[PDB]
Amino acid sequence: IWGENLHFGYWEDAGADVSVDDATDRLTDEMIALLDVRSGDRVLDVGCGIGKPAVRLATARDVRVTGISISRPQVNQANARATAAGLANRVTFSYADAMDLPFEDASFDAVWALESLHHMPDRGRALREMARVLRPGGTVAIADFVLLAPVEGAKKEAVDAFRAGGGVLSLGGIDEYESDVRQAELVVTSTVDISAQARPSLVKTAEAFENARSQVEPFMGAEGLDRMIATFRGLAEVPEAGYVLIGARKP
Ligand SMILES: Nc1ncnc2c1ncn2[C@@H]1O[C@H](CSCC[C@H](N)C(=O)O)[C@@H](O)[C@H]1O
Repeated sequence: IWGENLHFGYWEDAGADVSVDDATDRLTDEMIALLDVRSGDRVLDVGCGIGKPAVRLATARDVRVTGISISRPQVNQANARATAAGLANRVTFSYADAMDLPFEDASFDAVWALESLHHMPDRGRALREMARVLRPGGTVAIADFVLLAPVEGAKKEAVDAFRAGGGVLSLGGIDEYESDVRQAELVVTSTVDISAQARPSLVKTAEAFENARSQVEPFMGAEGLDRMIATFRGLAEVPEAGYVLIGARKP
């Protein structure tokens, strides 16, 4: 239930009143730049959520996006959002699992995964499927949260809590993400630790929900809403809790 409810953002100032929606859009902008895409390419987006990132990509570059998810409501919302921005000709969404993708080999010019791989019960599988469907010359972009070091006591306690409510089936170090990418026979072009920029998202979104307590409360219940706010505030204070951007390429 804390899965499709937290979207990390890119924060730079320490001292500018930008919205949670502002920081999320900036992060997306780093991913757009990190894919390396030009007029006429095709892009696969794995774990599309409700479609915001894919619509932003389409507003920025002239490409075909297809988005993928294992939650039926989300596919319907994403498609409505696409049809609503008039991008139905090129932006489209369907229901499929990244552990077994139903696409032709070498279909896409590019692929991306924004905050989705930590759900997969096995990152390797997913990345292998992703390489299998990119054409040689094709590029990849990953954005996800990581554990920079092993933890204990109350630090481990605050991390576990987060994984429970967000369904984080596999959390790992950067070094682990890298060799997962290398196993799929992709070449790694950049890896950047953006912890310091991503961190503020946690307290800042705890605040947002608070402001909306009486309008979200009936959907989640009081105690559920409280545990989610508490769990973010705990995670914010464990500095072993990190975030990384990774670009990669197919020989
Ligand atoms: N095994 C899997 N295969 C394909 N999609 C999956 C998956 N496991 C989880 N997902 C989907 O991936 C998403 C992860 S949350 C990612 C949010 C999205 N990037 C956004 O900001 O809009 C969820 O929508 C979830 O339904």
